Amino acid sequence: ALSAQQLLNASKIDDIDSMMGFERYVPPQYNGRFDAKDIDQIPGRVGWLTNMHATLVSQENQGISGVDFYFLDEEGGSFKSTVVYDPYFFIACNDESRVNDVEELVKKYLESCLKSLQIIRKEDLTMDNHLLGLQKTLIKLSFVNSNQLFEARKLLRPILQDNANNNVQRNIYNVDAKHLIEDIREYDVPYHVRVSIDKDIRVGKWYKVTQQGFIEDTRKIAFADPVVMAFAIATTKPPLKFPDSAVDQIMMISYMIDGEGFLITNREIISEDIEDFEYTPKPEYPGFFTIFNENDEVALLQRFFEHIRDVRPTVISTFNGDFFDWPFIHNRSKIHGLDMFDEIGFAPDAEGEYKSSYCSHMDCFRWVKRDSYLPQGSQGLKAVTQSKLGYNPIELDPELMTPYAFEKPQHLSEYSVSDAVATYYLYMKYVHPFIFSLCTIIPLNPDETLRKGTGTLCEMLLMVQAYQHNILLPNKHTDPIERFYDGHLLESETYVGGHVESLEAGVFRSDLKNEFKIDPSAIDELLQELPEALKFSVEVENKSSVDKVTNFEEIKNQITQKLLELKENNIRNELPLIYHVDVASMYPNIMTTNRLQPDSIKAERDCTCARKLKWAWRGEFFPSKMDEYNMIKRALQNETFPNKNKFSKKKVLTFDELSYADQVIHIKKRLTEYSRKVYHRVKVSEIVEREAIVCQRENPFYVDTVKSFRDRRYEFKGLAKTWKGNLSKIDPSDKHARDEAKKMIVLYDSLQLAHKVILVSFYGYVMRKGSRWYSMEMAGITCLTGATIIQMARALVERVGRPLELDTDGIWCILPKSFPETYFFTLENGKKLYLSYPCSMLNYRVHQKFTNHQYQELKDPLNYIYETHSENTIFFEVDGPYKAMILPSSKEEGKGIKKRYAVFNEDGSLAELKGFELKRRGELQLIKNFQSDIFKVFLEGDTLEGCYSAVASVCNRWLDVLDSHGLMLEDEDLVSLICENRSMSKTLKEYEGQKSTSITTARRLGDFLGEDMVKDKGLQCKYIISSKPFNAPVTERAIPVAIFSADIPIKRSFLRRWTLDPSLEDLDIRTIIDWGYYRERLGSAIQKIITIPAALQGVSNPVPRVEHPDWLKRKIAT
DNA sequence: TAACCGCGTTC
DNA sequence: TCTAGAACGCGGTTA
Ligand SMILES: O=c1ccn([C@@H]2O[C@H](COP(=O)(O)OP(=O)(O)OP(=O)(O)O)[C@@H](O)[C@H]2O)c(=O)[nH]1
Ligand SMILES: [Ca+2]
Ligand SMILES: [Ca+2]
Repeated sequence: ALSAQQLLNASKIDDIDSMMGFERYVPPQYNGRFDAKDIDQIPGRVGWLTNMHATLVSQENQGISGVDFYFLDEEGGSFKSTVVYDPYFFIACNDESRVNDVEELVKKYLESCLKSLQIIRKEDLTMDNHLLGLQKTLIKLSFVNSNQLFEARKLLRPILQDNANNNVQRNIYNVDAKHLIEDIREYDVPYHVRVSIDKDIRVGKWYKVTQQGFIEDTRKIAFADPVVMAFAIATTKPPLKFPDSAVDQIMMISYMIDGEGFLITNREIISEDIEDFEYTPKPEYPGFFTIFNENDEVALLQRFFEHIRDVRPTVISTFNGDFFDWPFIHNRSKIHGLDMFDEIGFAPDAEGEYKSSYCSHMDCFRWVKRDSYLPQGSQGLKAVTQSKLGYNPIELDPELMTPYAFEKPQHLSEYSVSDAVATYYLYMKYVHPFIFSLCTIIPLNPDETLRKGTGTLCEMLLMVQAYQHNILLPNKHTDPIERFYDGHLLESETYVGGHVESLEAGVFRSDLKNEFKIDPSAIDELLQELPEALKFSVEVENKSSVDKVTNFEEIKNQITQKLLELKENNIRNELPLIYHVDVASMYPNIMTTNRLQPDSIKAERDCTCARKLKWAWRGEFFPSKMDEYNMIKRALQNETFPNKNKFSKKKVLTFDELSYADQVIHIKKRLTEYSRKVYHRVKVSEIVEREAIVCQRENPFYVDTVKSFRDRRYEFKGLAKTWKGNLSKIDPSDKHARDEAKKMIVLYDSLQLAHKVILVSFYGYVMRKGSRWYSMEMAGITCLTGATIIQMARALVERVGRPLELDTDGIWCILPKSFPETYFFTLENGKKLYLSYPCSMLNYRVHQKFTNHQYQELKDPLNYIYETHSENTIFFEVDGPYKAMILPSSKEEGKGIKKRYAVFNEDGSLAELKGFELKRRGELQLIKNFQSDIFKVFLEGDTLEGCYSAVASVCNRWLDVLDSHGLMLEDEDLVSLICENRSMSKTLKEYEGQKSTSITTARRLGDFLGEDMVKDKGLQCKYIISSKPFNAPVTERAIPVAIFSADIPIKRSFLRRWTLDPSLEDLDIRTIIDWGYYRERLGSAIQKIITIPAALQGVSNPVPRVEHPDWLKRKIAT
């Protein structure tokens, strides 16, 4: 009977919408049609589609499912329109010769909730002979609304459950319509996604609502201009503690409406009225802020709600507003007897996010986490503003925010508006164009397009294609509760992913010679391949004819000469070329090249239409054999287990009464212990080579969806490379032009990077839980192929140069300056073709060794005729040459360090900085600052020994800081440097049984500040390591730095018990710090970045105060 | 020592 | 309910 609540919400939403200018519009009647050819003559209204929501409508007894669509018109007004559409799923049969039987069974069995029945045909990619036109026969079950559809699923669950079970026991001497139901299908499609897909409607497009439906107005090009408001709030706060919406009250609310700034103040907390002021952190971001000082907090909550009602925003944007700002304003509204939904139409949703019917809530944080590609350390509003808006916003320590309401109130106003300027323009520059454009192709509304996982976005895109090609959707994948290998229970199953190598360490610089030993057979091969490789660079890499180039031979001769010189002088000590090569969209292009897609992976049971590809399976299993497993369970059955507290009338249940999941949880725990006793090992690992069949004839709907999105991405990655090149030839004097070029660059890279995460997710999606297109084989094939390609490239670079570091699809290397480099073909059109020889020599080899010659495509669909061709879309790309590269080395002999290095441009600026602490969220501030100081110094010096000598100067300076027990440092700089901040992904309660510095810090912080400091997840534990108790585990000597900001009685009490020293009177933070700990951690960074690499390049220890690992001293001593 | 865990990276 | 993947570094505990 839940329809009541739903039908109620519909009326509430209807009146809220009408208050905000969204009245239900019904188009005039029209007999005939010009069928979208002359829309101007069909009566109705034109609007820009800005939102959509599933609703329930009435006849105008049960509700009628429909979708509301919210439009902005061309006359400055708004309106909504409603489409009704019967929900439906399918029933499949195990014998299509009796489909009519099931029809009469379900017609009567589901008669309580069924509206209509119908037999339809779709294409099943899991059905034999489906490539010849055979189709699966199905019964389409339609309903008046989604509640009825659900009742049908409930009534149908037994039939499917019993049929999977065996038959009952009647006349054992004897030797049906229910068992004809094999499965239900397409039952879990969100209703509004279903309407968007079946009706081809998309938010962000222009339509004309007519009686015969929405007609797309392909003439309108640009988006409408929705009213857009972004807001932030500031609240009071107990010292060292978190805001409490039950106690703490809202001090101010700053916001921005279409570029106008406003600030509301609670004068009961703000010491004085605020005057209108301007914060324009850069000319591109204006900000004139009008003030609304109000008497009490309630007055502030009521002006905000009224201002919102007046301006009518169809977009409201925040930064983490879903889990801080909105629930604060909501609780403060409740306390003061105010109802947020009746005032502004906003309320929490089933996930606790704050949503509205007429207005999308665009929480910019969600874009940052999903689409920005920023490291976690740079995902705060400050770091984002620096990266994406190009300026430093106002920063105020939060402990100073409550008092500065009284002492320095205008300052606290400026910070408040600073967060509002940054949020508004972050939205309009980055989030608004991306999300509203993405809605034009993905069938979600703006709120869901912003928030859903990128694997789900992929699934949305894939479902559109499958529907439009009349392909029946597979049900969501479900992996089994137990898997077995060679009789062992498996703990983990996966494939071998990317191939990573650390090959050299140390400093490499464009002005410092290096020794190269060049393989003469390599130059022989390159010389043999050269005429065709250059023909490949022209014809394939540049889509042009060799007949229209006019300097082919001159380039062939010039390249050949340098090659022949390298073959005669194999040994050389020259200046290096620090180059990088990476395959563009490697896994997508491997997939599209090999025509990889989950429906294409066949067993011997079905199906040269077949291309065999190899992958590497890796399993992790217990060493226990099934004999031991069966024993462990039986024991568990004889034991007794507690019960869920429904009633607690029965307070014990047997093992076999536990859910199958909870059963194996106990089996798993018990089995780990048995293996540790009888085997002394818990998990065993094994890799197996596997070969899968990839049909090259399968319906390529998945492969083609990937191609489309890759090409969609390539647009922006190419505009990015264009505008980057423009900025190369803008006169340094022309500031405005250079500023505009850079702005274009940062936008297009952001757009290409946001498309990147969806693109790569088309690969991850085949391994995602709940995937409608799951295939481990396809993922494992993708990876092994990529490992084979990059290792082929490494083999060649090895023989003509020195590869430095290698990761999945990319190689950093140095090559002799004398190696053939960059050339420019010339055409009769006067145009030039770029050529980088090191890129093309690889690409000609990739296309020689990894092209799919068995690619097949339907040429004549009516007669089912296929035409085979060759396909290869895999290409390395080149960037460089660079001024410097710095690769660290491990403290452990023979090992490398992967995924960490610094790279510098010729202009001296940082090109890349991968992996290091400096960039990761948290870590120990000292190591962060030391790293930031050291990397630029590697460019100084005139020789390899002087470069290291210069860096060494910075080290010994940093060492003096800690050898002096922090005496050379003021207190402010001391707390910052020696602190370490770590994050707790869950709450402390869920870490029970584990020891960590974050765990210890959380516990101590809870005892001192109360339990309410642990209640939530994501807690930031800021600690220092104390000297005492001496020789104790570091996890036991971890003090939260908040104690040092507490009252002396508190400080001594906790510091005494934390150090196990009840005589402690001396609370100076300097005396508590375990300086030998930090001295060793700083020293450990120094070895890996400076001293041990220097040794590997034959340079005596530049920092003698950091002693070499014993193994190195021995090797040094030969 | 080697296995193993939580976090946050590079792909 | 909703949910892209594997390989790796590093401080830290534990067999
Ligand atoms: O977030 C990510 C990044 C990378 N990857 C995986 O790493 C592979 C190589 O990582 P890359 O960063 O090189 O990505 P890419 O080749 O797809 O894109 P561009 O170089 O053109 O910028 C990708 O093909 C993908 O499979 C992910 O799965 N997820
Ligand atoms: Ca790249
Ligand atoms: Ca790549």
